[PDB]
Amino acid sequence: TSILELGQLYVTMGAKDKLREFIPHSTEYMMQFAKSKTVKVLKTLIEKFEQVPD
Repeated sequence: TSILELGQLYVTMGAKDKLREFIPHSTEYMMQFAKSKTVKVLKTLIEKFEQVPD
């Protein structure tokens, strides 16, 4: 909640080049609480950064 809301909380910001580097965090981080597939969270955040304007 204080980390996933960092990546989620910078989706409103919209600065792209780092948003490219947030999904590497949703790989790095999202798995450390549960090592099970984050490809749900991964994929959802992928579309979340892809739906970014332009």
